Amino acid sequence: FSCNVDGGSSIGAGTTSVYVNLDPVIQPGQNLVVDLSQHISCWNDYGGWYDTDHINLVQGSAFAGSLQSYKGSLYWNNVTYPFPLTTNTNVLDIGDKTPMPLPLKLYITPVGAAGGVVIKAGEVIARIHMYKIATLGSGNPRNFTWNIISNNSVVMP
Ligand SMILES: OC[C@H]1O[C@@H](Oc2cccc3cccnc23)[C@H](O)[C@@H](O)[C@H]1O
Repeated sequence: FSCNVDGGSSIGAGTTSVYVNLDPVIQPGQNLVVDLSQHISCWNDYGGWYDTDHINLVQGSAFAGSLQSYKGSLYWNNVTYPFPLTTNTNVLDIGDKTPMPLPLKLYITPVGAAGGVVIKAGEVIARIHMYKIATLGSGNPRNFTWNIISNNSVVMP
């Protein structure tokens, strides 16, 4: 099982930065939508539904310390969960070698945010843990973390 970010080199485990554009201005009452399907794709390394991969997101995935007061939702594979995640998500099954963009969106509601710059460019905004286990043998389980990083400032007036 492998993934990539923005069409880059293959990743089999570990932590990877995922850079995203955010609305540069956020009004109170509004949320930020982060569509991670635009960045992260994964695939089965054999294809043909031979040793199918089973992927889910993991309890504990959260905003990153500075933004832990924030509220959110996490859409994954037909279900929208409260974020930070308090349980493991449903399983997505990956059997084709053709990359599948992850069906993954984060909705962010800044809470307790003070005026001016609320998110910095280069700031890790959320850490999403993803778990993989396949079908044959032990399943060769692997952990991924997606460190979601803003490409730009976000300001609130
Ligand atoms: O995705 C289908 C399977 O891929 C297996 O890994 C690979 C198989 C074949 C070629 C690969 C090339 C690079 C990385 N891995 C590869 C995993 O060992 C198994 O656990 C399951 O994930």
